[PDB]
Amino acid sequence: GPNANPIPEHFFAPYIDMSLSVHKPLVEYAKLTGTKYFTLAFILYSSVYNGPAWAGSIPLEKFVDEVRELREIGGEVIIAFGGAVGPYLCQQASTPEQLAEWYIKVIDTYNATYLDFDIAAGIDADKLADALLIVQRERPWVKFSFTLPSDPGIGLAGGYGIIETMAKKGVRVDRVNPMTMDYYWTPSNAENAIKVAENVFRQLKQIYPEKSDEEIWKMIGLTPMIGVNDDKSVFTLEDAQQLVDWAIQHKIGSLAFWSVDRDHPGPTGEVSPLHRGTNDPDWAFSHVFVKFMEAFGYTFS
Ligand SMILES: CC(=O)N[C@@H]1[C@@H](O)[C@H](O[C@@H]2O[C@H](CO)[C@@H](O[C@@H]3O[C@H](CO)[C@@H](O[C@@H]4O[C@H](CO)[C@@H](O[C@@H]5O[C@H](CO)[C@@H](O)[C@H](O)[C@H]5NC(C)=O)[C@H](O)[C@H]4NC(C)=O)[C@H](O)[C@H]3NC(C)=O)[C@H](O)[C@H]2NC(C)=O)[C@@H](CO)O[C@H]1O
Ligand SMILES: [Mg+2]
Repeated sequence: GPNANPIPEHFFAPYIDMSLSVHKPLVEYAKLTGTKYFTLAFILYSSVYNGPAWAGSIPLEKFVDEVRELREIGGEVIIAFGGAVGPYLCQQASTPEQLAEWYIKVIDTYNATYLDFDIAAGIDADKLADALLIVQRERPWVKFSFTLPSDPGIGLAGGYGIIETMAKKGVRVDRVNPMTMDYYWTPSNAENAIKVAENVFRQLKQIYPEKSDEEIWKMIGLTPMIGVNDDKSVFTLEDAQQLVDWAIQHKIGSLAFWSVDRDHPGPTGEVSPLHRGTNDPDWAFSHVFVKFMEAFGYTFS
């Protein structure tokens, strides 16, 4: 389209924490990582602006030019709300109407075609669904992704109720993206990410029993935390390769990871937003995950 670009059927759009001082232009990340699709994190409620802002404090419009430049090389973005630290727009908004207004302001500022609701805290799912009914009516070209905590013994946790609510209310659910990380009782590896995927498959089949197996896998994305996780387990480069091969075999919809600015070597086992606490060279995980898109037609020089 004039500005917005197509996202591939099978895509890799890793998270960038837009608020970090190390932040590079998106086009530069595209060159370094090999992917021209990113999930931009995170929009939160700012008291100062009484509305949406990066990290809940940085002007919403700050990155408009960067997105325009990425679109010049055929790239595209998913805008993410929420994450580990609040306050979320959906928590602060008093009505679904106010919430929808905020979401629509973000869509219109970025000409967004895909939003990601990264819900890792207690919320009022009914209010969210009511807001999203307004958003999809007013902006019917915008896809919705739900990124949620997960565990290999259960699949989605309370996040499952969010998807159940969406389905019942008639809110589009284009992507369900479990965060295959930080289990604390068992390590963040490929085997456990695959167990999460299988559990989420069963969960989505229970909500949408009319969907074919292929339709369910297409709805699923997986998002690990690269290298050292907060719980000290390590999602290794070997894990990355195993997960990518599994994801290709199952023709799932998407992969992402936390995070682009962490794809650098760092002191062993240290948790940082600026490196991954392993010795793999710069951009090593990015290059492995890009193979997921390459299997299905993607090329970028
Ligand atoms: C099933 C279940 O219930 N499982 C839970 C499990 O959820 C719990 O662990 C938590 O898991 C969630 C995912 O479910 C983790 O959140 C993920 O993972 C990312 C890595 O931890 C997380 O990255 C952090 O994001 C912060 C913002 O939200 C970043 O804050 C930044 O801090 C900087 C200063 O240090 C500052 O300069 C920046 O401005 C600031 N950025 C913003 C936007 O405010 C932070 O840097 C970053 N951390 C790192 C190391 O990079 C993401 O938010 C989120 N990922 C995605 C894709 O959304 C969460 O972190 C886990 N918490 C813990 C404590 O492990 C688990 C533990 O409670 O219990 C299980 O049972
Ligand atoms: Mg929100």
